[PDB]
Amino acid sequence: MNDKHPTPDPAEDNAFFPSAYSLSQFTASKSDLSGAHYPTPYQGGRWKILVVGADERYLMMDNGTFFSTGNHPVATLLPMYHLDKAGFSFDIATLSGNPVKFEWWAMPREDQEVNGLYSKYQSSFRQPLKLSDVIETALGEDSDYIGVFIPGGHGALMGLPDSQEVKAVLQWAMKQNKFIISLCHGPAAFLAVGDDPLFAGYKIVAFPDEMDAQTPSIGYMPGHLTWKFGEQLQAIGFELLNTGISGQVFQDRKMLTGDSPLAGNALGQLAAKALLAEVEQ
Repeated sequence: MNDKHPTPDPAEDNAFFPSAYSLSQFTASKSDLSGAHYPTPYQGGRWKILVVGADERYLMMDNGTFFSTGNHPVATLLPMYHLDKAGFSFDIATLSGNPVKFEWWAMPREDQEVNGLYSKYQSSFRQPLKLSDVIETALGEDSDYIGVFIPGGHGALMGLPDSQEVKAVLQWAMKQNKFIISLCHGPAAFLAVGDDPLFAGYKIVAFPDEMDAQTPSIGYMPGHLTWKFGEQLQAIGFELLNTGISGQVFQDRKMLTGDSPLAGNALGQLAAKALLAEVEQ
């Protein structure tokens, strides 16, 4: 619990889990999952939510090391928990169709409810749909998706930020006025729109670029990020509301964002209310 050295990841050459010290600062055995009780669920049985997960665990640092990352299970499973409880189902997809990669070192191992939720969706995480197939026949005007979920963790920084398929999903989302839900580094995916000013003026919270700049000092990552998603989002007309993290969330129209994995629970409450209130419109 003292060591600040990146912990070697045995499965991959020159790849590192977060240091023992960082892990003891940024992870816990149980989540702060709460308030996930909705007396008036959605029972319509139509509306699903599209989950776009990270297919890659190893993120290339500026110093040549791999950060052993993925989707952060708290940023992922907690919003999914509230929405599952609120009545909604999920399809899970990655860009390649390869298994969704979690930061299992951030999993709360003593959390029955979260462990429960993961297990309910484990077959889908372990063998997800391929996004290109989802995009073919599952979107359009007649889509059964009421929203898109793009979970966080640094794993979101790979593939998603310039996938032309994430682009099609975001354009669909906006065109059909659907919910877009994301947190932490998830919003890096909104960069897939390229030079489409689709998002101009939108207000979001996200993980601060500045925090990413400091966490390698406690060995959380084995190097620094090769680029800064916050400023680049800023460059496409996004207003970033937050310089720090408090696990807060914000909704601008149908854009729902959380500042960090800590925003996990809150995002779930915010999204649940928004979606429940709209299938009762």
